[PDB]
Amino acid sequence: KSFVSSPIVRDSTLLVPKSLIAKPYVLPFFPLYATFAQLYFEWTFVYLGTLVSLNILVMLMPAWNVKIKAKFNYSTTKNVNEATHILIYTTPNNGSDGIVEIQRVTEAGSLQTFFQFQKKRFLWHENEQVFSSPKFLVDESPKIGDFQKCKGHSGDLTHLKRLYGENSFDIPIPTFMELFKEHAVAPLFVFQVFCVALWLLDEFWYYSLFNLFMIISMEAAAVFQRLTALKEFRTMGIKPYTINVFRNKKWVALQTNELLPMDLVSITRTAEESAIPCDLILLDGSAIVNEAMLSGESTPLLKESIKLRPSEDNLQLDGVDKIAVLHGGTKALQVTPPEHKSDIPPPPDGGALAIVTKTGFETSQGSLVRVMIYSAERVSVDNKEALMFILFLLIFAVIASWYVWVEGTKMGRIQSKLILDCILIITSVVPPELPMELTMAVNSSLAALAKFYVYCTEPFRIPFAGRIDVCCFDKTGTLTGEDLVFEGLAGISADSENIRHLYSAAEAPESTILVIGAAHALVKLEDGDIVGDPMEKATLKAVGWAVERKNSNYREGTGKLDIIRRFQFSSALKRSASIASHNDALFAAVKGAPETIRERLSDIPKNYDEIYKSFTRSGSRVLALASKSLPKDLNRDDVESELTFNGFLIFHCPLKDDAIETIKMLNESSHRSIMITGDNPLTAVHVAKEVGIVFGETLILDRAGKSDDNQLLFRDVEETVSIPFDPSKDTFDHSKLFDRYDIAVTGYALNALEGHSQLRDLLRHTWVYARVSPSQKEFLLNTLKDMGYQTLMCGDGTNDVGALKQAHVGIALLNGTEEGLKKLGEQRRLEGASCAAPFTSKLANVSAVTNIIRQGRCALVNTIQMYKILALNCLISAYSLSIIYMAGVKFGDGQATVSGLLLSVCFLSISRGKPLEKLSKQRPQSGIFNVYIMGSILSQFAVHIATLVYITTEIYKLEPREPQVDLEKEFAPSLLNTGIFIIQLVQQVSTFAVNYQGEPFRENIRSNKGMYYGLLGVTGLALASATEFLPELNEAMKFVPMTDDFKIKLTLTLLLDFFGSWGVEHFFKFFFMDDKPSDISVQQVK
Repeated sequence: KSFVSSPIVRDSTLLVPKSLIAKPYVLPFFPLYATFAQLYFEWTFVYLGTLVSLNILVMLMPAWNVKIKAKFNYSTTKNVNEATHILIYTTPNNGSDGIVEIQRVTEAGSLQTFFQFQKKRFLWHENEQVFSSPKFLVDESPKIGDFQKCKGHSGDLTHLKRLYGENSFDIPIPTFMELFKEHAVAPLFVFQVFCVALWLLDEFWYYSLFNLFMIISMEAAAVFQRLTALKEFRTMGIKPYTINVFRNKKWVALQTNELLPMDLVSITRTAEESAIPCDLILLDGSAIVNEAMLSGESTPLLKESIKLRPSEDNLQLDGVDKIAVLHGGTKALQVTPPEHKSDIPPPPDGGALAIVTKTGFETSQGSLVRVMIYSAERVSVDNKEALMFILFLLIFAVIASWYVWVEGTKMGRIQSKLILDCILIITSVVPPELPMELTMAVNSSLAALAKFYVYCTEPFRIPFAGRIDVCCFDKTGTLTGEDLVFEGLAGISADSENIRHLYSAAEAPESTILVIGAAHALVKLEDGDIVGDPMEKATLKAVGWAVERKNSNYREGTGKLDIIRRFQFSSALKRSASIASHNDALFAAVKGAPETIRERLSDIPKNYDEIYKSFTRSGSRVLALASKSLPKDLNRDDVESELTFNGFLIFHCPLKDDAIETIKMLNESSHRSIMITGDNPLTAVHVAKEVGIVFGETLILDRAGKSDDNQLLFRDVEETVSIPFDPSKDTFDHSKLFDRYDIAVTGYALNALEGHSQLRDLLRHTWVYARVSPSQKEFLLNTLKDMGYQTLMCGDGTNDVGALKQAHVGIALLNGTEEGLKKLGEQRRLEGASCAAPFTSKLANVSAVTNIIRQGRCALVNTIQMYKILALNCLISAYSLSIIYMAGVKFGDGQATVSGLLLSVCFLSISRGKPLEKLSKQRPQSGIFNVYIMGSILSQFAVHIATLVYITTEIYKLEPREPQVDLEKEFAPSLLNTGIFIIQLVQQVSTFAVNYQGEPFRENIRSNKGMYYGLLGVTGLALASATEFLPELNEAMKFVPMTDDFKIKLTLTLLLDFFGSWGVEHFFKFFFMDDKPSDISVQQVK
């Protein structure tokens, strides 16, 4: 019948609305009301009370769960035309279930049934009888000829407008009332309002009023906090602006909204605070886009046309054909008009023609925004632990309420009013803010992080960051700042009597300087700027060349030079080549890694291999330069056929000034830090030894000989020792290899060992991985996760975006300056991004890792202390209320209100705290149920109940109460009320002061004054009340004057209970707080 085919949906059934008569909360209750009215025409009023309660609960139940709603309100049907609602069962990894409405409208004489789920359109395909999301031509089966033969949309495009929709983000911000209406129905708020209604029924007016006002204030604050974020998500959408669109074989200006797939557009220089409308593929022309917003890189790429590729044979691969794609949201710096004529007339503006591919939420940035908004997963997805913890307290509640009921029946009290006290106790045991504690902790931590420019895309990853066991770094862009300092040319001396002989500048032969000036990818814009790789800019400034607006680069003091044609640079077969021209003749230069350049030129120098390894061993990074004279548009293998050596480029990459200290702190903080990079092993080992990852000597695993025989050779950085190894036959020796050298593994040795039995034993002792392909990083992270070690990878992001999402927590360290961000913030205030990794840091410093780890640790430990404090306060309050209600006494209004205020004063201050700068070796354990929490809670509760029972025995000894007939609980001054109230108010503060978090994680209690002074003031008030130091206070609060002997017992008992609780909590914390670190985070070498 009816179905939905999409990766989001799992199952679906149609619905139809049911009349109000047949609803489950209207008809079945009228017979019960009639029976109650007949029986009525004391003990019967509780029956009407519970009947109204059950009715309102049945009426509120459909809003809590969606399946209950679908079963109550609607009845399932299997006819697609008649149904006016539909239910969607989501895939367990995408959002949650929901009910969505089916809409109908007639177009072109035929009705089209469509709805919208998670801002993802659907339609009704008559032949398949199944709702299906609209499918774009690019994804399923692209053909490169189809994009060329297209001539844009023509005619009346109403069906396309219905199928694809408007090309804009659609996030509606609801009004405050609409959001508060939903927040009110929530189970927590309903339970809290019911708890307040009970206190109203028990003749507590001011207490209930204050509590209700506080609840309403908290809900209003939460709604404002949600609305501000919903408004923040709106600014990511681009502002509509005019572009030219090809329709009806003529250029007409349409806004950004009225865009559809397979529509021709003309892109020009992007304006201020604007971006590219939607995902496009170039059809003709060129552009220099700036991917800083989507990719998070500074170097602006160079995009080329697709017209040159043949149309019939080739397919649109989105691989080698990635230079033609323009992602949405990026800015275009310079665009060039089409050179030759085509079937379509040239655009009125000098912009480049391009084809739209994806519109709306289905582009990359749109998909990311949708995933962030709807399919986001909240913290503590399981949520079973909080409910189990609440059931524990409810068991204790029932144990106390049974005794309350038995004693109330024994002392002659009325049962009709005693059931109300039983319900009060049971409902006062349960804390409402218990399950929603981790969310508030994570939100506070996210705010404190965003104060440090460390913005967070996915919040639930924060508790993962608290206890991380292995953190993986990257060499370039992360541990090395990209400000290269040119050192000097080398290897140009044919004699070369000295290996390390360097020519600074203005001394090499003209060939070397011509080559280093010709082969580069820089370009000057029409406005006038220099854009490119900063290493090339630094090199070009050091040698003294100058690039003009035209590709010609001259004025270097040696002549005039121009670039005729250039070749792209790729990771595979890595090198850059270009063909230039000099006033005498024409030549061709090439610049690439030395290992690949050596196998190209004919005349091999004698000191090549020696000098390359010598300069690579100590920090420096080398590049080779070669040229060939070319006599007078051709392929790439002819220009690079044979070459002539011209020298080396020696770049000394300096470390970030903040790397050594952060790595030292991470090493001494019970974390293991390993390096994963793509550079050659010598430079990687040198950087790892200078930073502090490897201490002693190091070994390098690599191929033995040029033959692909898969034989790995252990070899030191120098030629001092060489150990032969065989992956098929031999095996790793622990004492001979792992105990002494802390080896480093090359990607080739990791590939050849794929399938060995001791791979998982090898991956425990290595700290440095070099020459790993972007695919093997995912394998390494997956293996580290499989062994049971949580991972934290911090890299630049643009090179390996898929690897960051694999680790438990990933960070992308962008490039920026503190003064730049300060000026930007000042400009934004006067006026009033990576988006690819989970966590982003706008600043280039490395301390973001330490910052996020510390914040996660603090969030975890704050959650723990809030659990303990809430549970203990609830139990204490419950048992104090029980001890009171056993007899006829009860609190008044002023006493309970003052108790509430004096506890809220401490609740305010206890959230504040400043984390210690240095991390600690003790990692906090996650989970509610463990020896520490349960032991501490139960034993502190034992001490508190011992104190309470002793003082109650003493008070009953002082004044005896006799069983009276038909007692009614009423407030009158008596010794029992005084004693129990002072004990309650002192013991809650005692728990607040004992269960505060220790120094090692965040801070000591004494350091912060906001809590110290509050606790001292409340304890001073309580001690002046207990000792009768100010008779005006006792008289004003209705406290009976106590005997001289009883005050001593009260004061000493409280002062001893505090010490007992402190001692027990300190013992449990000293013995069961920190979990043991793993076997990999140890420090030892021989």
